[PDB]
Amino acid sequence: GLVPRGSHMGLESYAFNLKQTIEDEKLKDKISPEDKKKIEDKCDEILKWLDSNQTAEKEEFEHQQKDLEGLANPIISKLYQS
Repeated sequence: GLVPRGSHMGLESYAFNLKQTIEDEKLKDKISPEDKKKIEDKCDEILKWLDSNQTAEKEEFEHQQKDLEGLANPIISKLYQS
């Protein structure tokens, strides 16, 4: 073990959604295009990895997650200034 699919969809999904969110007309403008790029770049990256991999041993699949969590959460925290 060696990640099973669930987790694989889970990351793809997170990654995917951060993206949607960042480019959602209703939010698009409340996020500095620096942070916007940073998110787009980590997301795009991870998705590519996920794509090449759909399994690779977890003890690091996590690295790839936490890497992106580390970016997003702080950014999108500030973002929920609705």
